[PDB]
Amino acid sequence: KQAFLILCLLSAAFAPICVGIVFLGFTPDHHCQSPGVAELSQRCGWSPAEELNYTVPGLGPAGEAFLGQCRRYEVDWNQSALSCVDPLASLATNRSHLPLGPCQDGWVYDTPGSSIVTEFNLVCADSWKLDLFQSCLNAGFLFGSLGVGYFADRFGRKLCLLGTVLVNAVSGVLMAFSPNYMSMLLFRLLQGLVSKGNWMAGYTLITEFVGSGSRRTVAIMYQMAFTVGLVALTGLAYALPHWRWLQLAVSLPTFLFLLYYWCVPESPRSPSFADLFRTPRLRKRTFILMYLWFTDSVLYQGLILHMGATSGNLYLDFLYSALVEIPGAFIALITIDRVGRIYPMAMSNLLAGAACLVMIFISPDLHWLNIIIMCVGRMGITIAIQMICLVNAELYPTFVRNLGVMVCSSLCDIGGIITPFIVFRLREVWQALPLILFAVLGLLAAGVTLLLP
Ligand SMILES: COc1ccc([C@@H]2Sc3ccccc3N(CCN(C)C)C(=O)[C@@H]2OC(C)=O)cc1
Repeated sequence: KQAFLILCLLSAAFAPICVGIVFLGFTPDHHCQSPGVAELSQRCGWSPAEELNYTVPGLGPAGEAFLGQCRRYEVDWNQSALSCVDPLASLATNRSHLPLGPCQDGWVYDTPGSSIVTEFNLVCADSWKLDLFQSCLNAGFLFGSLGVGYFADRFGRKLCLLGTVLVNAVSGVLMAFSPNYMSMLLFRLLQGLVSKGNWMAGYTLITEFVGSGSRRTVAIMYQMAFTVGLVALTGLAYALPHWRWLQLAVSLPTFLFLLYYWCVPESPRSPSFADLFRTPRLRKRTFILMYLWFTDSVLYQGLILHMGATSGNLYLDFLYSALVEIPGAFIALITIDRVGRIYPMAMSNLLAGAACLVMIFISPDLHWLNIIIMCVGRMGITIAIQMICLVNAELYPTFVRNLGVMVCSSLCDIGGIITPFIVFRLREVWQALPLILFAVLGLLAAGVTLLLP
């Protein structure tokens, strides 16, 4: 067999594109850059933990990290009258009376590597642009979920697949060379236009190469290829501390695999949209399936982004959480053939919602319990997604199955568009608000799931 390994490699290469923002876009601690502070520190011998205390504005009640991240004291540090023990005491009687200003002179990031945030200065006022990086990719997924069918209708299937692979590889390689943010967003959108199209085309091909009597195992293996790709992305991210190097090391393997994938012997081998709603039972099924797809995509992406934004040891937490899918995949494989798909999916959704709810009250120092809860939630959502990827095949007849899959999977992309703004922006108002929303969505999805036959 040759198609199996190469198609699993193709599926594994989709993971760094989808969840790569966790390592390409990490946000280190930062503060306003102020000239003259370096020379004063050299004169006074200030350690980094001492300079970060003397100059950068301190934390207020309940944290309030904004005053240090986006503001600075407008004081002429060049004056020699400043005391080496404490320069702020010679300025004014009260520290709160000193003038305040934005980071006009730049930023200082406490990290040896770099990311898009550290290079394009997507912090404070510009910090809302980081969500746009994922939103553009999800918009590309949404557009490719509808344009790829027409493209493959007007063009040869294998040639269209080859063209999409080539375009994806070229776009991924080109992104690492972007000189500014707008061009990078253009390449991100172009890559997202073809990434999900390639994934679905590979799914269809791998389900065609094996008869309908064994599609489950094939689909589960294709899914676990994504977990293998996540593990490889974690390894590469640990090895390479800069985002351009990681982008090259991610995109290049696909292009080189294209050089080896010229031709293989097994390669060359109307329903109406209104029909889904004219009948009450099918309308109910379509509504429930759309809601479940949206909720599961929101929960999965939100959990990964929250882990990326809040975990204190990102590499090990990502490595642990990624490995839990494989036991989840095996659990799903055992469960489907024995006790059906409805109850297991409902229980997985309930477990995910409960895990989201419990995680709110955990103190920050209990990292060993927080990671266990995160792993449980990830296993729950993984099992739920595995179940829902197979239930759709039964409720829809072959006459309208492909249209139903295309329609239902389109809401996942809208959820992907909405999700970054929920995770990143609502966290400003209250750190527990995204967790509350995720818990509510998970519990509601668990409740509604019982209605499916
Ligand atoms: C009918 O066949 C399909 C297959 C896959 C999907 C999307 S593709 C996607 C895009 C971005 C992030 C994750 C995913 N994964 C992969 C999940 N991993 C555990 C493998 C899904 O399963 C998505 O569906 C969801 C979210 O429920 C839709 C329809």
